[PDB]
Amino acid sequence: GDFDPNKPVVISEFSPKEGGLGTRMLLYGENFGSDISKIKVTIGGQDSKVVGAKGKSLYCVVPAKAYDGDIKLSILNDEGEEIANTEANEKFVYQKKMLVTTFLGTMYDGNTKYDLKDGPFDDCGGFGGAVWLSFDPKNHNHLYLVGEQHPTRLIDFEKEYVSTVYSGLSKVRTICWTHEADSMIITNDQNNNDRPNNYILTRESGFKVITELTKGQNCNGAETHPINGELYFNSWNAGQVFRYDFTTQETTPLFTIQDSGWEFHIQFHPSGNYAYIVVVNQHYILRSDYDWKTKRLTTPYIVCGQQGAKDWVDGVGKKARMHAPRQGTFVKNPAYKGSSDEYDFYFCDRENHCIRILTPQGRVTTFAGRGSNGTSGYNDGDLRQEARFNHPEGIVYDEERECFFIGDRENRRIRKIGYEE
Amino acid sequence: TGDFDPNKPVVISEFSPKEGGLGTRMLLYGENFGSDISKIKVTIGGQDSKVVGAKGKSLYCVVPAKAYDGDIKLSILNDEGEEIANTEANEKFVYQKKMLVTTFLGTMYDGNTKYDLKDGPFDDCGGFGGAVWLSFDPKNHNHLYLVGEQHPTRLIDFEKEYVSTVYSGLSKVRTICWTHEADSMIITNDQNNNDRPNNYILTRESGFKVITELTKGQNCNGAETHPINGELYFNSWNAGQVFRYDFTTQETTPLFTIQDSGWEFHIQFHPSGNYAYIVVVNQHYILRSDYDWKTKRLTTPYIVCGQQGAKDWVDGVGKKARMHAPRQGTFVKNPAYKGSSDEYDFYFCDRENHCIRILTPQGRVTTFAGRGSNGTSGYNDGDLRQEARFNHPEGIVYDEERECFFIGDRENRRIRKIGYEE
Ligand SMILES: [Cl-]
Ligand SMILES: [Cl-]
Repeated sequence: GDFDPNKPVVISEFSPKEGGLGTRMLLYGENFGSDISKIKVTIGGQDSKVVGAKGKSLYCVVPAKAYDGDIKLSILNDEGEEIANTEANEKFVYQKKMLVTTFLGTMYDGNTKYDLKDGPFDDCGGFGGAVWLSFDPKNHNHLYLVGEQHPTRLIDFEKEYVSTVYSGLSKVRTICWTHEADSMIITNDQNNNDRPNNYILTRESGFKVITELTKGQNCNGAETHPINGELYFNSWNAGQVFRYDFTTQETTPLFTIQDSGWEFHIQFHPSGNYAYIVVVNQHYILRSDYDWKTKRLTTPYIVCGQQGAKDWVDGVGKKARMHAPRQGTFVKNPAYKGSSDEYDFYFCDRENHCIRILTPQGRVTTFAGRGSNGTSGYNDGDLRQEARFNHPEGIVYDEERECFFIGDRENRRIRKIGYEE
Repeated sequence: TGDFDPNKPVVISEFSPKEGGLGTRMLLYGENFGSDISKIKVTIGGQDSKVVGAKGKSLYCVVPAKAYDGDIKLSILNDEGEEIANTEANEKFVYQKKMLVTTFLGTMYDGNTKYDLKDGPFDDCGGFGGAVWLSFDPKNHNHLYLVGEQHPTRLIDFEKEYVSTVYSGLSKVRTICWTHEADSMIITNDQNNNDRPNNYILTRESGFKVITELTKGQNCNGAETHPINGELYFNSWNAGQVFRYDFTTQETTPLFTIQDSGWEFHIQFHPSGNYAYIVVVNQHYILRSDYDWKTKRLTTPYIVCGQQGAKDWVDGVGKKARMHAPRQGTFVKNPAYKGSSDEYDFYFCDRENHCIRILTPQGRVTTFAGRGSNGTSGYNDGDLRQEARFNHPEGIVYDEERECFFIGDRENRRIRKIGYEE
């Protein structure tokens, strides 16, 4: 069918009635012509690419942001001017999905270069490192990050500004908070047993006065109990767990995990009933139940992965495989409402370039990454089909903003995972 | 064999199922339980668990309410009920909480035949004459208002745990709605004189106690404001006419007729304000009226569910579903609809079916609660579908902060609650 300029253009029906981004829509009607270049379809105020035209029908692809679902069609001349227009009587029903996007940071010269600077959200350069992410418990607009040899920085959502908190520490691994949040605990990984492993930054000083809390070699992270407030940290040498009491300033060695050279961090469940022990250099996770009577973590047991087996394998418990797991985050799952454990554990699998999910029952799945048929890279979009990370390290779930923030190391950016906006 | 031996140990070897909740029939395996049910005491999560069978090497018990910890203890007793042997299971039972119907407020006396109409604390406020429409104060989530037809407009104050009377005297109060700024409460009166008021305004400045007439009109079955643009929509039963009132110009515009004469209905807007449900109380069906954002008006309605004039109790899609005297509804955010155009379900009272129904955005009607205990009307708390009963439920509100439903259960003179086990 050829377009007739002296005849009206009409939409009789469209299908499917429902869908979202990338849905292949079929539009029935009259006098569309068969030249794709002279047809303009707008869905929800957004341009929709026409992929087929047969005079009485046309195919188009539902674009991103087409939320209103209002369908407009125009027939154009060679110069792109509208010569006929029509509108559908019914609106298309748009279902939003989750996407990986770039929240903060940028690189320039075809993503080969980046600048280390303070500045607004739109002009703050690139992040040297974001290995651990933590919100201020007293201010949900303040998101802190540590970057190993790179500075400790602040992402302020209220002012839309990125600033430097503290510079100079050789290898900052974690951030945790005292029960009253009057202090920030910064953990430094260094080989001298007479030099500090844990530092404190006080709130009253604007986190400018730094204090040595404990001394110790090769500490890969520290974490406070969310109810009783005591600090747990390690030493890589024998893979020993230490308990520090803030009131008595006493350190107690607890158990050893397994063998020498055990690089791990401890992450408590929000109830404080247990912690996951994430062994970064041995590619497996353990669970350590909390003894409320002794106010101590107890002998842990393997929950998933296999000690020393680097791979990407989804499955239950010991059948699962990972490669360099980093920070995790406890996420409230509405499907678990009423159960003993209402949370899933989402974590960065750094050398698998993806985000994994560990359920309370020990099942490991992949949430995001490894899209576009590869592993490492820099790609936004569909969580499993398109999205790619390059050594994701830090991660935090934002319950108020209903999204994830990820420290994507080689891409020098803070990535976001949330529903399209 | 199968008899308890006082000189041998009592132990638990295993139990099944490993998971369940309230009323789960558990099977315990072990040694030396005996076969006398009266001398066996099982405790699950610190709560007494009734033993229903005992065969020496096995027993049956029922998981009680509040057994959340799942720790299992067993004791063998003597004739006087004292513990003579004690054991414990190595594993904890995994308890999954469920929703229950409970009585939140109000009471009746003399075998639920009489009730007192009085102001008082939550524990001693008598019974409710009526709670046909429930509405939270948008500026104070501790203040829950109710209207009761011929009975007074009352306040349920969660902060003070007190029930008070706000206004008395109106013949048939149907609905409550609020001005966009919530400086005023709109109270709708159903009366036959066209020269007498249908809509009253209660100022916040007076604690919602001083009244003023807003509009005049006969047989109005309810009014509702647009949640974004703030204009008022109300009806007239006579021709089933919808009217639009603009607060700034004080101009009433007749909009559209639903169908035929004697159409008793209320209008309830979706939280987005993109559409409203038109609930036809005396014709047992619901319509949807899309909002035209350009003209700032509701438009020509279309049937969403139920069959005009066909009274019944039938779960189903669209016109295959049946109801009998639907009353107030409440929009509840469903986490399963995250990202979709409509994220809410519509829960409503089906007065003469004595239950709570759910209308999904796709037009499916199901039953949420009521009609338990092999009956329809009654007064029973517990399991939503197996035990719970209502008697002419009318008002309903979902409390997002307290994560529960509050229901105006007319003949039971109580405010019922639907929430998870606590
Ligand atoms: Cl892929
Ligand atoms: Cl039943």
